[PDB]
Amino acid sequence: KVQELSVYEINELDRHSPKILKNAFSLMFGLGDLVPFTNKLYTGDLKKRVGITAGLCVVIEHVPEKKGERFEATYSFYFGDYGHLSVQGPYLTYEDSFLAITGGAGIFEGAYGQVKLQQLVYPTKLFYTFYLKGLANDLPLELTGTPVPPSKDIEPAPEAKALEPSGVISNYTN
Amino acid sequence: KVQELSVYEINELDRHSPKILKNAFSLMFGLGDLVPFTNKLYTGDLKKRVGITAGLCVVIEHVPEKKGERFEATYSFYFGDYGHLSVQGPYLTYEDSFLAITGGAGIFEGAYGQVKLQQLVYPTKLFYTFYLKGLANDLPLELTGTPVPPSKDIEPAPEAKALEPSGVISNYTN
Amino acid sequence: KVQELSVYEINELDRHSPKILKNAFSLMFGLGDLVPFTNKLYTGDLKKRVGITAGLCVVIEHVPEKKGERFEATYSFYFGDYGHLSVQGPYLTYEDSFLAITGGAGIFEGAYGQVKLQQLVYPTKLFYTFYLKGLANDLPLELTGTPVPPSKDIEPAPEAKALEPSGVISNYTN
Ligand SMILES: CCCCC[C@@H]1O[C@@H]1CCCCCCCCCCC(=O)O
Repeated sequence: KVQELSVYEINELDRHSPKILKNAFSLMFGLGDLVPFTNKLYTGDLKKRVGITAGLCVVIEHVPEKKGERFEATYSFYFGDYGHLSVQGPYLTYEDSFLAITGGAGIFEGAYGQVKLQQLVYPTKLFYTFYLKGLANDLPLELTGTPVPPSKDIEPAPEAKALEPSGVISNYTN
Repeated sequence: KVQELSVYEINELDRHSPKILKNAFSLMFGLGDLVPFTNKLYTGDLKKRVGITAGLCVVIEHVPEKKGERFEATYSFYFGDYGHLSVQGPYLTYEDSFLAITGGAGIFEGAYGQVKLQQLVYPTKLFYTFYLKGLANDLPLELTGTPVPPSKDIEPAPEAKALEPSGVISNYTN
Repeated sequence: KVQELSVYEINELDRHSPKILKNAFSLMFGLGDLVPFTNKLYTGDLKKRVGITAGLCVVIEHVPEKKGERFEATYSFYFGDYGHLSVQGPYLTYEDSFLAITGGAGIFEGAYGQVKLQQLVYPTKLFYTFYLKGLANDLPLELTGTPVPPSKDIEPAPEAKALEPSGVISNYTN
């Protein structure tokens, strides 16, 4: 029994993120470089600010033939009063990936399955579709609005950007 | 289905912990700062030493209006030869939170659900209630004694602190 | 319900791994020390390269009485186009341990359970046995060949080491 939940992760450059901790003996990213990060999170339909992403990217290797990096990522997605989802897996700057859903809290207690990561604009816009199993209830309607198809040009609704009650969930994470 | 398990985490300052790696742009905690840690773990009734917590807090932001920090935490709870529980989620220095139970080993194989984290004395005393689903069996009686109600004043039993046989589980983690 | 899967992890010294981030005051490993890593992953029968391991070891304590270290490990095992498995738990340099399976993706979507970690040569050769629950299908035959007897002398098939078509899985992770 799968419930799809899609969200847009956007770096609006106002959270001091990403923070690069440089250790690799390379001008390029390399093993040793650690990247704590936190970006804003919006609903799949771009109408509401829900919260944030928060966690750690561990650089694994630069991939020169793909013109990108492989990170191993451990982080959570915060949904204001509703709770959160946690993930572990590959973040490849150069292609879509699937991460494991390691669990959740709140309405996400019991969550499991995988989530597809699509990078739209490096590094500032990402789109995700969680294929959620194990939820106690149907997801709230304000989170399951039909998603905006992902494109380079997507923007949150101005109400969501401006943090108006119509453009946020209750206690949205910040 | 839900088996509730409570434990006290106590920092007794004898494990080199916390170790603060301070990298942030700020004088206060900020993104970039990392805090590997390990504390002692006692049963919910405070009668027995069970083991340790072990993992990493990733600083996400300072929260000036709440006089405290938001961390993203990834860590495990060790119960001697019984096994361990793993978690991922928010640790807020100023209020309670819930973390995802990401999995378990030993008697905790198959573990899922969420855990409530209550801070009792910052930073040395914390109380957790795991709402455990998925376990193959009823939890052993030595781990499910009636919890001491959480307060600022709790202490582990003097026999547990002193690592006497009556105050430890067999091969308690250290 | 339970499907067993063994793999060999081998550091062939060509991936810049491990990377020791030294922060503890001591010449020996201690809390503060972080070790990003990535090794090669082969089938338990050693006939095929499947992919890699990738993640972070957090040093928890040195254990003088065992002449070794305790790490807390967060990492994934990559199986090419099959997907991946993610884990959280203890790596002890001086004895076998079990880690938690936190989830998977691809064929390993919905994966849970635990994995045994057995060190064969510190730290270049390890042998794993996953006890996998939650999988949609039986594991593919090319991953379930009888394991080579674990020892310090194990080596990948020469076709596997040389990346010949007959010694790799489809789109093996690198
Ligand atoms: C979960 C572990 C899986 C594979 C092991 C991987 O290589 C990583 C092990 C972490 C640390 C071992 C590195 C030891 C190097 C010692 C040199 C520095 C010193 O002796 O203090």
